[PDB]
Amino acid sequence: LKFTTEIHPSCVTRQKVIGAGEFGEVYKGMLKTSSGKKEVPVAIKTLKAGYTEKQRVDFLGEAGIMGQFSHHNIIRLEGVISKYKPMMIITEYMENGALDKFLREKDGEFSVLQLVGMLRGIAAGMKYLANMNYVHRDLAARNILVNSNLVCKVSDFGLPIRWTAPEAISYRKFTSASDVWSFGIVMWEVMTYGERPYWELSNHEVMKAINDGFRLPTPMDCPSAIYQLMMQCWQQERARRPKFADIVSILDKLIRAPDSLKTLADFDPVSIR
Ligand SMILES: Cc1cccc(Cl)c1NC(=O)c1cnc(Nc2cccc(C(=O)NCC(C)(C)CN)c2)s1
Repeated sequence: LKFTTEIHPSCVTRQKVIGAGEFGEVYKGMLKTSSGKKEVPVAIKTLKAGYTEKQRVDFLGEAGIMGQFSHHNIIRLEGVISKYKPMMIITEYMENGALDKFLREKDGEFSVLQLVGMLRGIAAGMKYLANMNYVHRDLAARNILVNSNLVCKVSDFGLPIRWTAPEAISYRKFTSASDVWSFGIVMWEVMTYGERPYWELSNHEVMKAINDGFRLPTPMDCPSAIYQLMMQCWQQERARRPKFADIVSILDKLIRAPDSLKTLADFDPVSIR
């Protein structure tokens, strides 16, 4: 297993709170590295006093998982503070935060090519994860982070019906192929600027629609090839779904011949006459 750096508390400064929970908080801060020669912005997640053994195992387990990975589209672990309390996980700082929230605050502002490029990055991260024999099980735009350069990184590895493939819902059969289903939902989240999958439907109503063969309709301004790809991610029979390598390849081919993205899937209308 790859080595997780134990960071000395004197090397970490917390500057601003960016989120809080029952278990602890997430801060923006700075990390001194390379034995004082380098300083980088970081995110810092804490586990505050009173945490249980299960909470510790999950908390440091996520750091141990993250530390195994070295990929452009996976959040980088700087290290952990475990010898002192409160314990901390320290990652690179992603300036634009969670992808779903980011897109909802930037509705309509990106090009189709930019959105497809975000999906290519997420797909490359997922291909890496799956190849490393990791199943994410909770892939959703809320677990993707975005930096100032619009690079998207798979970010939350702690482990939600409407992102989950039918065989994972009904049989707990979580695999890379059920992650591919989830990726298809993420494609829809991105192309809609963070719409809620299935809108007002309840979890039971989503299960009803999907098992009857219903699938999410096309986003507005969505290339036909992109809608076709997310539909293939939602094949009921998992063996018929693309592998992440197929997804990355298809997205690459579309980006390299961008006029291919100008053929749009029909956005089915509300009658205004
Ligand atoms: C530290 C850590 C441990 C385990 C797992 C992970 Cl993924 C992390 N790292 C992080 O959670 C984060 C890394 N980068 C983050 N950036 C972030 C998250 C949420 C909000 C913002 C942010 O600054 N958003 C802009 C707004 C609009 C909220 C104004 N500040 C930025 S959060």
